[PDB]
Amino acid sequence: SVHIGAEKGQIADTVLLPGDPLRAKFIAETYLENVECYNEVRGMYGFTGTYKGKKISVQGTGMGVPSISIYVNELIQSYDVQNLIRVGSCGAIRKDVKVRDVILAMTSSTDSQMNRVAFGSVDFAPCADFELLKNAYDAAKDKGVPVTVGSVFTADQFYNDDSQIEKLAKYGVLGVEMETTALYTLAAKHGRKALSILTVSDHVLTGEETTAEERQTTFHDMIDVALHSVS
Amino acid sequence: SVHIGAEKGQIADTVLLPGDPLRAKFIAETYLENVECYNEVRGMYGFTGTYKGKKISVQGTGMGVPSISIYVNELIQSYDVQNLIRVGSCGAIRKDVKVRDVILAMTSSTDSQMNRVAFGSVDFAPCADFELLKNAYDAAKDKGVPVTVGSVFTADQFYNDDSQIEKLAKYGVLGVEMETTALYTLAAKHGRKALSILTVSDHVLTGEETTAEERQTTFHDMIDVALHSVS
Amino acid sequence: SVHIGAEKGQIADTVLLPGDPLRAKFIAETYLENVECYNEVRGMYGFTGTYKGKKISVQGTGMGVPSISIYVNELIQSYDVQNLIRVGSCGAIRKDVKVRDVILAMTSSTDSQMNRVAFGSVDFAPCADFELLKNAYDAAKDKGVPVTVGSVFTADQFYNDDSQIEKLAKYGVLGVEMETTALYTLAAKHGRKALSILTVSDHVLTGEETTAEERQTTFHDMIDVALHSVS
Amino acid sequence: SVHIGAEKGQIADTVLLPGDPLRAKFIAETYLENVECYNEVRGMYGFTGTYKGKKISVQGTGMGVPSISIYVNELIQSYDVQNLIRVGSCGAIRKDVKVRDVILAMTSSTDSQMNRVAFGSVDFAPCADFELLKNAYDAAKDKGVPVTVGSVFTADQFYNDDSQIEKLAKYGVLGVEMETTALYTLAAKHGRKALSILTVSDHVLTGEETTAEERQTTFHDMIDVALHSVS
Amino acid sequence: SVHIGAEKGQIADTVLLPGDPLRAKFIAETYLENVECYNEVRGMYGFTGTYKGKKISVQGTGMGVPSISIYVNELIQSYDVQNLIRVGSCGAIRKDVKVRDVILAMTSSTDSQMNRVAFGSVDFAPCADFELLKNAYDAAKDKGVPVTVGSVFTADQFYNDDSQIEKLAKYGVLGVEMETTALYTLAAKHGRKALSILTVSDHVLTGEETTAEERQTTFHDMIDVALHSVS
Amino acid sequence: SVHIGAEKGQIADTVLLPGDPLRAKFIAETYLENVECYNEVRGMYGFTGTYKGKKISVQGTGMGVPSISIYVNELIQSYDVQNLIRVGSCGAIRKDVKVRDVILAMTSSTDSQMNRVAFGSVDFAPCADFELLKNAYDAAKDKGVPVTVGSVFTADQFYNDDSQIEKLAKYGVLGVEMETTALYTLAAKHGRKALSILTVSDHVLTGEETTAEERQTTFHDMIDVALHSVS
Ligand SMILES: [Cl-]
Ligand SMILES: [Cl-]
Ligand SMILES: [Cl-]
Ligand SMILES: [Cl-]
Ligand SMILES: [Cl-]
Ligand SMILES: [Cl-]
Repeated sequence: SVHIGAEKGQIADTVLLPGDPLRAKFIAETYLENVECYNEVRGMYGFTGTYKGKKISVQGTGMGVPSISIYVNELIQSYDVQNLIRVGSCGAIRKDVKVRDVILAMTSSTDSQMNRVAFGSVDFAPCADFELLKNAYDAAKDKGVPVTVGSVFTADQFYNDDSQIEKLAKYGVLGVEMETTALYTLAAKHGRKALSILTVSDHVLTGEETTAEERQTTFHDMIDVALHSVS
Repeated sequence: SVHIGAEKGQIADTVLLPGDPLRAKFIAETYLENVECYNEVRGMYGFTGTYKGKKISVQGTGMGVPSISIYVNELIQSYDVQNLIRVGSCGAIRKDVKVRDVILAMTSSTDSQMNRVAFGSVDFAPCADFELLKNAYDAAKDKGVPVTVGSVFTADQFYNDDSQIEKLAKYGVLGVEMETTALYTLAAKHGRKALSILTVSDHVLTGEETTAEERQTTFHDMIDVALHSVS
Repeated sequence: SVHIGAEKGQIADTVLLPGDPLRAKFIAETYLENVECYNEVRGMYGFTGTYKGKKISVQGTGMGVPSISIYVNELIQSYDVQNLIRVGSCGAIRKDVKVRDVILAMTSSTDSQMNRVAFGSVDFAPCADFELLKNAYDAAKDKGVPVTVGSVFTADQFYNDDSQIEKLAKYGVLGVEMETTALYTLAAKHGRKALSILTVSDHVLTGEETTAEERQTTFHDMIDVALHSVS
Repeated sequence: SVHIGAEKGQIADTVLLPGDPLRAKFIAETYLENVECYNEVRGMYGFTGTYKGKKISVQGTGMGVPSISIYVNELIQSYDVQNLIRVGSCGAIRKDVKVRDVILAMTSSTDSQMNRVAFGSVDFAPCADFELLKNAYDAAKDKGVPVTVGSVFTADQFYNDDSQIEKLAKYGVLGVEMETTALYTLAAKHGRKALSILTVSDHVLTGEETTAEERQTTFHDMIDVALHSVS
Repeated sequence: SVHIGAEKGQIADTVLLPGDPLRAKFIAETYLENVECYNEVRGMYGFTGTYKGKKISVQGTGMGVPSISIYVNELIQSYDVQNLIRVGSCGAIRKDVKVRDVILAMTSSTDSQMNRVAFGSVDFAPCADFELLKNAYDAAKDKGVPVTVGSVFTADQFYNDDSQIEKLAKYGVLGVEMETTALYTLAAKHGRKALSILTVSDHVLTGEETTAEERQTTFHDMIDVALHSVS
Repeated sequence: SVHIGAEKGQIADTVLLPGDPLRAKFIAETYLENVECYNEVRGMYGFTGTYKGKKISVQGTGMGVPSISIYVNELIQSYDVQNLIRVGSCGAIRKDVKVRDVILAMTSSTDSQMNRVAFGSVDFAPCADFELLKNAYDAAKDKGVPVTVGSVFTADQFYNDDSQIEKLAKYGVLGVEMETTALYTLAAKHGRKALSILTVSDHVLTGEETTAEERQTTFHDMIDVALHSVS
């Protein structure tokens, strides 16, 4: 791994994938036991520890398809990671979706060219691993966390003058985020299992917005679901 | 409704959508009480009857995105249909898919341009309704029906000189059929609930063909599951 | 043929191709002698008989590029069909085009991706067989049927929120239909002769509209031209 | 008219359009009476004279879609030209096309983006005016001129590392030239009448070259036919 | 060279490339000594002479990517040309750009498909040869000619109903011309050095416009810069 | 500024943009006086200090078009930043590029869709500010720093199964990196000045790796040049 300063063996078979390396640090220190930091390259922290006896890693991915693609490719190809669960944030694009709602993404649309590069005329629809998604859905029931299950939009441009969020929302899309298409596509291509669990961090229609700090350290429900679903 | 010769009231709020109008006839006569044929236009038969007291319709769609789009648009827009369940077949493209398997499609890839026409540079990923999908999954598990949940590819060209099925299968796509992208996209755009349940007609990769018992068992299990997907 | 239940030999070298299998039945029973039905698979009727001593088949194609592609590929590749004449309907998109006008299509534009799948950056313009088109034009003069010769648009979406019919009409396009691009492309690729003869069934600008029954059984002029042109 | 230095009135309502302005000069001096040169801008000569009493213009267009688009737009929009007939050459791409053949183009494929710029996801198929084409065909047959009616490919790159001519020829395309898509599209958009008559300059596939008699005979027959295409 | 009637050796290693063959003639006769005309094919004049002891050719290219591509390919591949300097005109699309300003193009955007034909999903950005551009910039200082250095847009459609010049100007693009993308791409692909020096001939926003004659014979500053930069 | 936790005033009008926030820290502490950290959000550190009296900021951008787009948009739109200089690495793709070379990017190609989202059929070529580029070039030459001026490729996929680097290198592209298209496009759209200065991290083609002295010397020379690019 050009971008991960770890030795083979230091990363668990199951990895949680926030975009924010400081959230990775918060998750690891708040939820895991006997935490070791295996990566500090580019400040993109990665940690390994235990949750109720099961080994779990937590790896920052950065923002956007290209950043997450680097980390996910390295985790799969160099570290033999099997289960990859993004624990991210998203902007709500529908009135019925509220700030702090937890979303389980079945699939994601995108304006990244990554799949057109591979398929040309084909629209490739990425797909969550159903087993992971079902386990998350059951974990949410166990933990009393309401979840919304549906699709999201993986944006390349956070500030997009040509945004089609209005049409995407009319087509049922719940929220905008920046990573899921890459995670789902790369995991499937390599026969690994992926899922994106998202917390709504802001509402694109109303302007309601959580702070940087809130995003870093207060989205506890999605971590509860993620960790309970794998253990 | 240009293509459906029904009076208002004659179509139920839940419709099963086989591609073959003769299969529509067979489903209606085999599974429903007090069957009426509400459409003979173009020989694309549609029927309504009751299943355990509940009105259910069965409408042939024909083959391909443009044909199903006609029928689904008219069902949704002219008949206020709420739940739309495709019951059809696909050609399996992955070695791990057996011809005795029943597939619940979470999403579908396509070479249809219908979504590029709408979205341009955006790859739209159509999404099944999770409520219908989860009800189907539970119903399948309750009747010991081997079920796989994943994605399919909606082809425009049954005979395609430029087929990318090898790459699609590598990316995890289970099978090829000709309708799901349209059903899922149109239902979502109109806020209706859709699901595609697919039996395997043949194995495109291995060349394996079905037996009589497989055809009978998978078809019956598909209809059984479909009739337990709503509510 | 997966979709045609006929034995080699049962289909003539010359085939008329309505979209509606019930129109195929009407044509066969109304214009042909010693009619045999060689296909009932999916209710997509195909018939063979004689017109003034010449063997003629009439095969329903269904609606849309994918449906017609299935039938045309099978007719060419499995049944060695040589001359393929679509006898279809279209919606007028120009003021000067009237309901019940007969159109001979020189070529067709499309929003199907079928040719971009094959050619990428190339815009492939399908082309009628000039010999068939000339024979039709001369037949129309013989039978006293006015014809309009020009181009049509092969639509994937009968109900299209993103329709460019206004711009297409400004560019001279006469009408919208759902099959011609596929017929013309597939026939040329296989060295066979194709022509689309269309009757205007409705006017997209005025809203004038023939009934389902009228479409099924009253477009006699186009059949007269078609049959006279091959005999 | 930025690129044509003519006074109103100096250009006829019918114009022949060779690519080479020296061929324009040759056509005008060889076939027309009382010739005047109305344009010398950029050395792209245009001439007007009479053929059997009727005013006819001959305007060099240069090579490629952008160059002919300039001249055709100005002829149509500034000079109210009604009938526009390209008289040029193509490279034959099909074995069955001989270098002694004259081609009347029904339509043209292209790798130009001009129509995607206008239409996006739509493949626009440019269409010759059928009246001009049929007049040309009849004129050709009356003078025993071997004529083929079909489609051509309008190339942007005479030297193309990514040429698809093998596939184009398989799809029935007769030859390659550099102007017809633009002429046909622009004439139709403005409700004017166009046709392209093409001689074969060489055989791209077989490498066959023309002889003196072929060059003379095909050129003369092309001009003769062109001068009998209107009315 | 199919389009250049010269023998190897008759064209210099350094070639100036106006679009107008009459400007080529003006440049050659006005600035060069011992001028020979080596090409008259299609009236697209090409000349060779000396400027202060250095051999220089001046070759008309015609208008548009396809025309210039023909000439540039032949000059490189058949005549071993090393340095290619376009001396053209452009339309200003920004308020701060004035008529008769001389522009040195670093790069060019385009709506030609030529690079998508080669690269598909990749946006290829053509690039001036920095050595030639620096030499021109220093020559302009020596000769007292103000220059503007930036990017231009290579248009296929001089008359474009779908023009994006407003958005291009907002992105910093200086002017619209018809050749640079082809020159820069072809020179780089073949390891040769290219530069486009442009004079603003008209202002697209204000309507100010130089005459055909002014374009042909009065853009002396760009020739001064071009010639001084290579000698 | 969602992603930058700075007060108005804390960011300078000139910002250096390394991808790695730890390199941002290193640059600021090594080269600037009176350094303050103005951002810790997501661990994407940004610092401001003085260089020879002038306020200069150094902001980590992360990897890829979407990540840098976030930071650049916020710097430009919320902090009124005027000069933006990327200081980073690329993988060399041409045999004639040595790992000891420093590259000033005139433009960049990409497989990002960001500009097709904006422009559709237009290929937008991003362009460095020539004033900054020429200042950098002169500064490089004054310190005897081997500099190459040319284009780079902005990749979305560091690990790309469908890489076109062989063809890009043939077209003259020097190296591959992950940010420049976004920096150049966004700066130009907002009328700000940008440049990318790139060291070579490794040779993608030859496999050559850097030595300690090369890494140190190229990094120091890059920062030195950057700090002499404005004014
Ligand atoms: Cl967006
Ligand atoms: Cl396929
Ligand atoms: Cl439409
Ligand atoms: Cl070509
Ligand atoms: Cl334009
Ligand atoms: Cl790449």
